[PDB]
Amino acid sequence: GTILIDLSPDDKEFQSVEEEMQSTVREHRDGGHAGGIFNRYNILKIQKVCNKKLWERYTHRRKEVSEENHNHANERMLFHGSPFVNAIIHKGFDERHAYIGGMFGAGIYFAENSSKSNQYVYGIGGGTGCPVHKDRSCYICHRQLLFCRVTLGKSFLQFSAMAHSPPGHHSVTGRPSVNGLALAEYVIYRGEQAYPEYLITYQIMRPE
Ligand SMILES: CC(C)(C)c1ccc([C@@H]2NC(=O)c3cccnc3N2)cc1
Ligand SMILES: [Zn+2]
Repeated sequence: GTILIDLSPDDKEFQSVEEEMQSTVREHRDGGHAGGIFNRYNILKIQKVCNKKLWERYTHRRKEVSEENHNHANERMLFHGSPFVNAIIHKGFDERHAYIGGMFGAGIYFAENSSKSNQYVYGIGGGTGCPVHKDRSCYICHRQLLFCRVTLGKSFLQFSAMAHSPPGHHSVTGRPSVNGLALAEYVIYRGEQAYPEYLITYQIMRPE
């Protein structure tokens, strides 16, 4: 039941999603090992993901969380990178999209930094890079990220350098405690707490 609607580059909605993508690029401590070496992207396409059933699943859960947290869903727009983006947009987030080995336990991980999500497009640690050239820094191959609506509710704050959320909480917030330039990362433990709103197709750009 999923349809994808192309946004025009002239549309303010395209432009605001592109700006969030581009402006949340940062340098990574691996020197580009996982995600490649780049300062910006070539955005090729932004599509709106429309699925009524998946949307209703999201809003149902959002209301449950809101009602447990003084009518505050604590909703964010966050990036998600995965080899399984095409499964996610069709069937929704579920336990198969969780990172069993992540720093904050087995949940589904989201990032404020688009470049953090870019590290996971080809798998954990960038896997073996693009399927065509086996290059984690491929400048040719088309990559895809999701820009998602995420319900955090009451989030457990972890300071730092599928399971259940901590008792009394709906998510975990991974606050950076060393790298002063990194933005937060977030983990949810219920697939119904995220909706994949935008599918972004892009390339990383080789620095000049
Ligand atoms: C390949 C699997 C399912 C194991 C996977 C997929 C995505 C991610 C995940 N993607 C993110 O965008 C992300 C954002 C912030 C921190 N960690 C992330 N990993 C982890 C693991
Ligand atoms: Zn490639």
